[PDB]
Amino acid sequence: TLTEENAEMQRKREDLIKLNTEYRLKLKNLEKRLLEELNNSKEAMNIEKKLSESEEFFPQFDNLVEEYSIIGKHSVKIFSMLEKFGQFHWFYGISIGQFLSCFKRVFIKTRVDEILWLLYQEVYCQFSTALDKKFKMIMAMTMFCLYKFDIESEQYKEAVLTMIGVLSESSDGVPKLTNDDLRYLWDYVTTKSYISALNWFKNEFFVDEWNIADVVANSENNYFTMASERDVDGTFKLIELAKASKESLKIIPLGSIENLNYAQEEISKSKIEGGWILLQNIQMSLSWVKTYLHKHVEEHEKFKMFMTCHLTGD
Repeated sequence: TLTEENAEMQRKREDLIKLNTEYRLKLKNLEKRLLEELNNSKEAMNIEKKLSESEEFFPQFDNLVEEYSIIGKHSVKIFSMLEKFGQFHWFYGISIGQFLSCFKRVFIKTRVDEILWLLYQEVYCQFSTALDKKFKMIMAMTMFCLYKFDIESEQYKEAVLTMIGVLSESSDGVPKLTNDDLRYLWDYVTTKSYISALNWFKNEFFVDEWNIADVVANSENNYFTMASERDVDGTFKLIELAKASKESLKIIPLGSIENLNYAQEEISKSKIEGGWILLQNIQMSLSWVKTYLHKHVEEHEKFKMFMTCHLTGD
């Protein structure tokens, strides 16, 4: 935030660095001049004045770091339950440098309210494409709670908690409502269409939901992991997407050693000259993948490569 969000913060940081360098250079020049004068027996004032002028920056820095603290607490909570989903299942891992990159993208894409809303929407659309639908709406309602319970009063919070409780069959009670929305919410929960209530909360807050094409388009990497349950398969959907993307997607199911060698040759060719390779059901030769693909991973453009795994698998 200090580096990029405000040009004043970075310009005073650079000014402090330049003032320190100028003071050191002036001290060295004064020492050399004193040695020369002893052997033979303006700039320092300007540097001192510049240092004294730049010393009037601590209250400004304190104000800037204080004004951006609630967003920091929100980010800590966001990372908290993002990492907590990594413990519920073995398929919801969340990185750290990826979070740094997505914050940089938020900077690239009431100033405080606007920037926190932008962070919420962009981090949600970049980090919620790695969950199944029920856990996606769990993320939706948790993030909606962290937004609303901090930007709204606590009577609205109590109303939301008692609506979640009657949704969870934990309690029954009339909420202390305070418009045209919660009346429709009570109409839905009296109609008992629960997924309609969840979709109504979503449409009440969420305005955009990234699809598969956008999430595979908004990336500069060449390695992608594709996951689906055993009752679903986006392989032919990926063929249709690649046809829309005018890319040659060459599906290779794993299997016998000849199939593994063919897949290795094809991905070598696709790294050499480009192309799209969809390794169907990479759980097939799990150890072969875990050795060969890991060794290959650990630079040609217009090359994307996908995995394929299953939820109830290895």
